[PDB]
Amino acid sequence: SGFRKMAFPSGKVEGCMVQVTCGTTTLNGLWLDDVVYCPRHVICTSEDMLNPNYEDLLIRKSNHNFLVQAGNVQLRVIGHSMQNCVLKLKVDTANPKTPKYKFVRIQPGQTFSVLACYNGSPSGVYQCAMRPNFTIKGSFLNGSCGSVGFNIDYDCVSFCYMHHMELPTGVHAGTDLEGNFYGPFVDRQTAQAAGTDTTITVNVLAWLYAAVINGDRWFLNRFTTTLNDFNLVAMKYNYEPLTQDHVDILGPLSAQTGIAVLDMCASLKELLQNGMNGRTILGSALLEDEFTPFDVVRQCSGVTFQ
Amino acid sequence: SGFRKMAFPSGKVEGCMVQVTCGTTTLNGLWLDDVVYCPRHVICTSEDMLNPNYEDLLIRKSNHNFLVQAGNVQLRVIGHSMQNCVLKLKVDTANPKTPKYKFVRIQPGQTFSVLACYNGSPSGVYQCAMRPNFTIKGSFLNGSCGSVGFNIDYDCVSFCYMHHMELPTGVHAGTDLEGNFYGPFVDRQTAQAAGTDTTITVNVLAWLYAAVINGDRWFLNRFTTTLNDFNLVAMKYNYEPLTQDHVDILGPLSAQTGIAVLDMCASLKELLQNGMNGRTILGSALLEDEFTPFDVVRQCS
Ligand SMILES: [Cl-]
Ligand code: NA
Repeated sequence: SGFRKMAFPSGKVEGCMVQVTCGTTTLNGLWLDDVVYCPRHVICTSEDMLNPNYEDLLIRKSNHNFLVQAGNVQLRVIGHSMQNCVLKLKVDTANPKTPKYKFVRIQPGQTFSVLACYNGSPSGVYQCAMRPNFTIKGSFLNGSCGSVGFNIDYDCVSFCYMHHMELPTGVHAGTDLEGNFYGPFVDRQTAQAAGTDTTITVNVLAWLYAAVINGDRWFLNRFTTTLNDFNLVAMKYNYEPLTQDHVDILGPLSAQTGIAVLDMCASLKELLQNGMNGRTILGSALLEDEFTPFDVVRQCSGVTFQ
Repeated sequence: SGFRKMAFPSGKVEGCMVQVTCGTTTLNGLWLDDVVYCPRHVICTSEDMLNPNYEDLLIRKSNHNFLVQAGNVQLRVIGHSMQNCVLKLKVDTANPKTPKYKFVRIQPGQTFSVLACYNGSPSGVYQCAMRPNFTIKGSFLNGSCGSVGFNIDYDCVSFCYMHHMELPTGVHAGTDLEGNFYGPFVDRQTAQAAGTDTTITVNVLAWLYAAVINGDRWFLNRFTTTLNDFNLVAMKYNYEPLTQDHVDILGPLSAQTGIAVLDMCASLKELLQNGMNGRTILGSALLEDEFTPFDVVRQCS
């Protein structure tokens, strides 16, 4: 029992973190096989930030303009190329600690672990979700650019996020490992702002099922709802629409607990109406939305505490 | 910016986790140098656990009663002994991945990272605190015994917790790596319960400082207080007494933010007395107490 924000063990990613320096700028890179991946804005100087032309900035660089440091070892750069907003530096040494890995682009609502790094050295690990507005609510200080997000289901590291920048509200924007931003954001320091964010409804429902699995039912009620009536209510609280895909995804948790998905929807509607009246759910006084259905199955017992 | 519950990177510990089997019981062990550490209750049957004589059960056991598996490699057990509630299995091979490490017993209110493991395989990492009642609010399923908690200082891992049991309220109890329990608990199937818990005041204050550093200021007020007056309030609300040492430890955050600890205590005093008024602090509707002053400084600075 218990329920925690649970990250993946970070060691497989720790062994891939390096420091990349260009000019006066230092940030983190990801060393897989003989390639180091990092944000292309490492090649920007002070002036360059408003309207950089990365093609023009990059053509002026030689391989030896890139300093890559793996712990105490200088790695020799022997080639470079840009893919979208990621710089790829070919180095003369394949990383002997390279895990089994793949690159995946995720959808809003998906979760992942972040290994926050500074100067190529890992500092801490935490869980994040891709918000509906394509930002993440990270914890990142100056120098964290190039830190990555990942999952490790079944001994393979799926890299899904590389950190590029902070927006004015203090949330974070970045790319997949092919260098394509999540959301409409760009690696320019022109004014940009996260949209109005919303609550990830399918994840709240998953976490309510987690609460039932762990033995608590106080928030259920005798009612049900249609999917459309649920969405009409939930959107008034700035919840994301629940789709039939989401309903299908929740099937296994519904089966394990014996609570129909639309009956859990009725419970959620009532929680939004009533609050918790001084109670908590899995240790929280608010409805939590950064655990996915898959996360709940990963962490919770397959046997409900009835 | 931002503020997250954050664990230490777990790689140095992942390289130390192994599977230990005795009879039909499988759990996790910690492999450092040429010794594997695990809960001594690995040697017990379910019958034994009602009233185990660990001395007698262990003298019955021999090296060949233990199967230690590091990934796919079997480690040969060449000795065995007990230290308090921890079993020590000498193996013929020193762990080449052994980090610089110490065994450190922590105090209530201090935090640590937990590497949750099953069948010797790391599964997840999370952060938690030693509660004032010496339990931890972990997340553990059957097979997690022997999972460890730790902190890192530079390159040195300070191991502070090994997981032994779940209590009836679903919180968890265990030992330091020398086998000494945290809290008034024993490794036998007998009636046991978590005592009434209290909130870790110095950590709540630390988290209020973190909230200020991150731009959450609505709870600040013009008032200050004294230790004596605040501690009468803390007692009322089942908060741990605030000591002068706690005030001193918070000094840095006091200097950085301009809110003296007794100034922030006046905020906390008011939050206890009046509630949050529908507002949140750092995205929480509760007062969070599992961030230490060190944790805040490390993450914010
Ligand atoms: Cl996805
Ligand atoms: Na004040």
